[PDB]
Amino acid sequence: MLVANINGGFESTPAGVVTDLAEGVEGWDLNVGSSVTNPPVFEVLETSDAPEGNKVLAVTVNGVGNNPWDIEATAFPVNVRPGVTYTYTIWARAEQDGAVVSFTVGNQSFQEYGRLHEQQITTEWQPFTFEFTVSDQETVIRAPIHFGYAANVGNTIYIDGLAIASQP
Repeated sequence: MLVANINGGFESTPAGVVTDLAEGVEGWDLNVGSSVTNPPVFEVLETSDAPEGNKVLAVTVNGVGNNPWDIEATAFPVNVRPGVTYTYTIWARAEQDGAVVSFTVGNQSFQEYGRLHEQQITTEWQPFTFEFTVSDQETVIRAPIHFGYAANVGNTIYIDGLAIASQP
């Protein structure tokens, strides 16, 4: 069953620590700015507890910066349709409860459609979703997930489930 978001949950990604977030997970790309004063850990893990499939991105956040955008993991590429409405669902889970993460969507024009960031996360997988439709005419989009906050510090954040598809 194809879909808009590809490997948005590291499902088609083989476990193994990442060496280049930009060219690590095809469904998920990461990017750190000078704000990241501390080096975060980007690595994929395979667990049966995974929310979607059995692969996720286990990150070890432990040191925020002077900006609310130190570690950022976006998902892409995604495929949508002009006029049709798509769905957005994702699952977050950190080794320790009390972790915050941000999951938003937007195309290359920065045009964001859905928006759900600034939320606490338990030590398990939380199913968060919503509905939206191509605002303008972007056949491809990507949900930029934010990371690098004190509420997510001293805790490993595992992300998996970022998928974009409509319902029958």
